Amino acid sequence: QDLVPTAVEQAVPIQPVAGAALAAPAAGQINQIDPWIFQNFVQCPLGEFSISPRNTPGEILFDLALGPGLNPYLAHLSAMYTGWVGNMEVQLVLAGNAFTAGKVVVALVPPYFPKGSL
Amino acid sequence: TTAQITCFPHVMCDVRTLEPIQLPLLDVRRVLWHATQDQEESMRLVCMLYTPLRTNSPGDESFVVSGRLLSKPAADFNFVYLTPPIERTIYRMVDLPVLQPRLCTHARWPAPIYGLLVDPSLPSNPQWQNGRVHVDGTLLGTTPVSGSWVSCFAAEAAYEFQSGIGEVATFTLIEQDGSAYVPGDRAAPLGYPDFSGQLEIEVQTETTKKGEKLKVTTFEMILGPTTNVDQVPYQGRVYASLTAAASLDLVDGRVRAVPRSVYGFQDVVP
Amino acid sequence: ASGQDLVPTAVEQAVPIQPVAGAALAAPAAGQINQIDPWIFQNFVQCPLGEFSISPRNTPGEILFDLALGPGLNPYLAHLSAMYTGWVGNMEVQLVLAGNAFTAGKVVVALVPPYFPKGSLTTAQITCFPHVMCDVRTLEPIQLPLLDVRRVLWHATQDQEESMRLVCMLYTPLRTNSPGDESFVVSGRLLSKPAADFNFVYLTPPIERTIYRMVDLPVLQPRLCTHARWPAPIYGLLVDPSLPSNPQWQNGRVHVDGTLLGTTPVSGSWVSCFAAEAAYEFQSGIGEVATFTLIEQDGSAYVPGDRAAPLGYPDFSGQLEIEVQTETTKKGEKLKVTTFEMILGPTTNVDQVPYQGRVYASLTAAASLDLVDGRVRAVPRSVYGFQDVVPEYNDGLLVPLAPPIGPFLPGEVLLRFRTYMRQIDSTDAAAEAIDCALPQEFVSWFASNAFTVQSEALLLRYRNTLTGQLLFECKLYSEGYIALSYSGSGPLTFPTDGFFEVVSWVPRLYQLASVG
Amino acid sequence: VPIQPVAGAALAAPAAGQINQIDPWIFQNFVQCPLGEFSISPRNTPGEILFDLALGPGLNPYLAHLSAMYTGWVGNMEVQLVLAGNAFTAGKVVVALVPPYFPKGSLTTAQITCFPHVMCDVRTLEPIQLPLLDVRRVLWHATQDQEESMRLVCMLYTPLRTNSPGDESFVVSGRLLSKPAADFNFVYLTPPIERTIYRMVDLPVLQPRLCTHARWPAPIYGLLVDPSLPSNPQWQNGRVHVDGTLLGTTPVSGSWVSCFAAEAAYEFQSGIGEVATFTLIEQDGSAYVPGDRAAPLGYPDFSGQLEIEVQTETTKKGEKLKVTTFEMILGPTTNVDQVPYQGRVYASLTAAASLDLVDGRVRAVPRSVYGFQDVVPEYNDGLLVPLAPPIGPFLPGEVLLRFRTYMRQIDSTDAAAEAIDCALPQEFVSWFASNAFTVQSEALLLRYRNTLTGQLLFECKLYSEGYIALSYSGSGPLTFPTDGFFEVVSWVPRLYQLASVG
Repeated sequence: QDLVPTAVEQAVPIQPVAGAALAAPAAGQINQIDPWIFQNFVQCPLGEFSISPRNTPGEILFDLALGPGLNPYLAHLSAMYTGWVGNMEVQLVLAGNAFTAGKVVVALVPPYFPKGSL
Repeated sequence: TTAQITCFPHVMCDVRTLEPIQLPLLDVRRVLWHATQDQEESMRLVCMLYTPLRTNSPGDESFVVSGRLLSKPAADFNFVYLTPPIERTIYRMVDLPVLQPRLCTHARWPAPIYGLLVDPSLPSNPQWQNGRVHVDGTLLGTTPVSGSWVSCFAAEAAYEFQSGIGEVATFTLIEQDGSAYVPGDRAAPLGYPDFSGQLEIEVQTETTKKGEKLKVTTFEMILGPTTNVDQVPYQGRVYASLTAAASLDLVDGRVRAVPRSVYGFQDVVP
Repeated sequence: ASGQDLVPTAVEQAVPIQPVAGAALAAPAAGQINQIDPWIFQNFVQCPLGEFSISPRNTPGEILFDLALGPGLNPYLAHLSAMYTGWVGNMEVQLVLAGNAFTAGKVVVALVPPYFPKGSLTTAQITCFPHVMCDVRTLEPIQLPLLDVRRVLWHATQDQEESMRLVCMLYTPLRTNSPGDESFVVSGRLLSKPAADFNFVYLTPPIERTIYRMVDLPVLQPRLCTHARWPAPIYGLLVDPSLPSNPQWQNGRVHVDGTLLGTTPVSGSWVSCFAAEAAYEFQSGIGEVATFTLIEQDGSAYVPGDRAAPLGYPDFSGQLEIEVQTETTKKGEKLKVTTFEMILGPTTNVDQVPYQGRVYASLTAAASLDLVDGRVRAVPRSVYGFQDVVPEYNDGLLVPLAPPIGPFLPGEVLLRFRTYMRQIDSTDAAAEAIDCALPQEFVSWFASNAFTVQSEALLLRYRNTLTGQLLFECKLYSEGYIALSYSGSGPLTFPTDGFFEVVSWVPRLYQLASVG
Repeated sequence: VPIQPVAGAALAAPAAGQINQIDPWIFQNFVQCPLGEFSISPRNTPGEILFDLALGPGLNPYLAHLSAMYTGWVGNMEVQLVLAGNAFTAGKVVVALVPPYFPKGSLTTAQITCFPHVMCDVRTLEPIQLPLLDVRRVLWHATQDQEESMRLVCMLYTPLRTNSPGDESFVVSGRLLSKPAADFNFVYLTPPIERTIYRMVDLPVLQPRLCTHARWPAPIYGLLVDPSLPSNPQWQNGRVHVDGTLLGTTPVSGSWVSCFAAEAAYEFQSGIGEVATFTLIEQDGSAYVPGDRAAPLGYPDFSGQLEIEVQTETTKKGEKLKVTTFEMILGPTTNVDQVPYQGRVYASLTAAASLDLVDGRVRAVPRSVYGFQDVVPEYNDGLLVPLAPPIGPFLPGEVLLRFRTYMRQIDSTDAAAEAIDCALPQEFVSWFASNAFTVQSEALLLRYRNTLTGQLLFECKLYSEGYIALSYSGSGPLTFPTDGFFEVVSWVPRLYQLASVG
């Protein structure tokens, strides 16, 4: 048998993408930045969404970019440091108060995709 | 039934639950592989409401519980030949055309659509003949695939009487640039109308006794539920009359019957 | 060495370009692993483009095909590229050149780089690019690479490639040595496979609106279609070179990109009809008239910007009787249908312009009846003095029109879909014979799907679906008309039982087989 | 060709009972398939079906013959494609290898070369070897059921561009030659099967002058063809398929034709009188439910004034045996309400004194007409009716040959004014509806072969809608001597060019 467990721990597997190895020979500085920034989920400068029963059934709530304006420490470091590589992790906190019955799909869409309507 | 659903490999899912569940769907089949073009049967999922769900605070009328299905090919799925990608397949897409209901053809009468509508003031199970399809290549009823055949019928006219009680035609009802009509299981030709009442049809004719003119004769036709005499379009000989005082002759080879008006609209079967 | 050969059996001229190392670059970029299939490889398969027919009537500075490197070079990769974003490219492309030992001629391929202008590729630009010249007579399939030389890690599969191209130019034009009047138009079908290095980078959901998807025509019948110029079934598709084959007819034409040029609606009931706010003012002993301000046949109004008429105006000069609801004749014998004559015509008497609206209908009747104004809607009937020309829209002044059915090859006539509209004749005539370029079921198909056109023309097989086998082939140009190759005289009609299939996009300069 | 198989007989050898060898001599001949004979003319636009040949034992005569005593088969076939073209004729052609369960709706040129195909050429010298290995879905195919197997679809590609001489367009005629490989072997041996799906249609050795007509009860006197007569008639007697499914009013009997059985009624005599009402049933003791037959079986299908005999159980002045004239208007003249579709025909009795007749079950054989026309009779009041379709589309150089008989009639204007026409007479209708063959193609070649000399009089193709065509270019009548037994050759395809008739 295999016992095929249902209700598994949900995860998103893909790949590690760069390692800052593609952008290594053509950057000059490859600046490491402050290993304690990497260990705090900090509320991103755009953030702040709200779902509502009167909204629609199929709308886009928000559309986050990938960039140093997803972290106020990276937004403050990005005043200098004219380029950037690397990956992030986003944590979506909800306030549903245990009574609202919905479901919201959060999906990382690749670049150079038609921006019209999902 | 209620007991027989549990004798299978199954998962009972609470409706109030959080982060969702997992089912394997492994093909317990008798053949080697499965053709993706036919309709042979596979490892199916019957998903059955086991205990009835209730509600208290949305307990005024009801509360629908939406649910989605999301499936992945768990590590053993293969395709067992390679083929040109054809368009007309089984599992393609059922995309609808990107057009409004305005700038669109009506399917019951050759005139543009002037509105979507919802009418819960009548028994809403009508028996219409043209303008109803499946999501398939089949055309149940008298429906054309073209917007110009609807409420129209091609004919071999035969004009008889010399305008004493009017002049009476006989149409014989071929398919509109098709073939012989050969009455089968369609109830009418491919564009014959399914409403009722005195339908007025404008007819291209070949009126030449002495050569001065060529007309469109434009005469009426009884089509309702209770007709006067001999209204049979299933085998196909319809009689249409012109109120004429003096009738010169009509060369009668082949006409196409298009409408202009009704006198008394009953939205029942003809 | 398979057949008996007076022809060059082998071409291998060692195209001088360094082999690009794709797909080891964009593997750290994308966050996925994506093999394609090991059987989409090692299978040469015809691209949906580039089917090139070299002719003796071609100058040697003329291009046969210009293939941009992409997944639109197989049915497989153009099918998979509906899912993905991005790809990293290599191809092996085989030209299949044909023609007997009695032909001649060369043709240069050219791997022209991405950042080169898409203007003049003259005859003298063969030494500059990594090129292989190829004899037309050759027997083997000509294999040659098609690699990318790019500045990015992967090319996004929407309009973001700007990638490397194969340009073929006939370098010496096709003189034959046969002592006969035989058409040696060398028909070549090239065909490409992906290499052991092509892959896609990231996986997005299929949307079906994708560029370089398989174009298709609706499979109904050609006699099951509504005519896109008069509301009638198509009573015969035909060709006739005696008619003027550069016509200026407005309704019924559509770019297969999906744009409705002209006065063309998307429906078989919206075409050649009126809707207008009526006005019944004048009354004398010359009949009674109807001045009605035209609208867009719906709740909208007609503000004339560029459509030259409301969508669905009769673009043929005649004396057609519209019939209309006429809106409640006041007292007694209330018959609410009325046939108004209309001399639409070229600049007939006074102010019958449809470009601003307010065309003048009229009918001769002694009984001065009163008619309530309002949004009337008029269908046509029984044209008189029919002339298949453009009626003068802006009362003789110029008007922004659709361009005519344009550049034909000099042995090509357009397929015309032919019905027989109603008429009034003083003589005992017949067969008034209206003819459009497309039916309404192609116009409302192409306006709905909104395909992406790679090349200009696209071949159409025509197959009658009983005792079949290919009545004719024809390339539909991307302005809304089917052109055959009928270099004869007189109207040749085809049976209206044939599905219009599709083959591939070809250039403007494809040689079709002569029919007859 | 990219397929890469491993096994095709050892898979099904466990659940087979017994697998059976054939012999090592059938695996060594290339014997040609029944319907894969193509011809690439230069006036063929590319992208047309040359042949679509399945797998199966119906690709050799030997496998089709031996497969009637087994219960099924596995294994791989092999194909030698040969082409009759020397040099100076360029133009490729692709043999695509389409799988089972692929739909046949359209196959354009960008679709052929997308299978594991072989792109061969007209100019090739050696013949073309090609495997046809069965991609199963099951263990073994059965041999008494037609089954979705691998098909070999050939199509031309960069078409034939060659130099043609005067009045002979250079067709490149190609053939397929099938041979089973070492993987092919049948499974469990079931001896008794008489009628099979792989049997060949045979067309018996009865003379066309010794056979009964299928439209009128007379022996066939002539066998002629007329381009002046309409080449597309709509007959309702003598219509049949090669499948055995009848079409229209056609009985499997030479005695039932142009006759009908009914319940009579003899009512009216009041000064002009002389009428009878026949309620139709069926000619072998059955009922009549109006479906698709348009009439009862064997009803006379022509327009005229048919006089019919009858059996009368007359009380006075004679026994229960006297026949009479019974004029009956079959024609378009609807004086009385003629309707065989509801099964009620009306017949004027006799120029008689008043009346002495008794109703009963009668059967009305015909004897004479007044004026023959080759149009359909009015089956229901002049209204339409579910008919057998007209005789289908010919190749434009072909017209249907027809089998003359001669009615006896009343004319008083000219002698032998009419003659009666049919295709496939009643000894072929009763042949096809009793054997009930399984068809492969839509057409079927014949050779008209006279007995005591063996001279090939004509070749002719027998379409599967049940009519024999003949390529006669001309506009005049011509006959043929009625002493040649028809004999088949092969299931030729639809667009086949049989030679000529001089």
